[PDB]
Amino acid sequence: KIFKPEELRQALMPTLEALYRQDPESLPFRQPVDPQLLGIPDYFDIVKNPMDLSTIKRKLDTGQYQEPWQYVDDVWLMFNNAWLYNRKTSRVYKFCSKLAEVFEQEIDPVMQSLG
Repeated sequence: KIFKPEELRQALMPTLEALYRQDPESLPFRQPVDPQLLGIPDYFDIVKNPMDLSTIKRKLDTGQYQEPWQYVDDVWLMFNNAWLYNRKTSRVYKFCSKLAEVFEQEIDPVMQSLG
């Protein structure tokens, strides 16, 4: 099980695409949280390892995932950051849960075909 970077990218991209295509639910995740702009200075005290869809795309595009599970970990990291920081009935949390639902449905067959 060694992965050619461009094949790993071609296999995983559709799952990322499916997250981006969710409108409105992807919109808070399409770019990084900037706590200084938002005036939420407690954010990096709770979210130690920020992640968002733009960063995941960059990493997927520049060979930073050697194995499929590192991509999965980063998608879950984005979700878990939102779920820990935000109120359960908040738009961000509700939106996050939708992306998670989409990801769960998308990722499973893909991971089985990879290994």
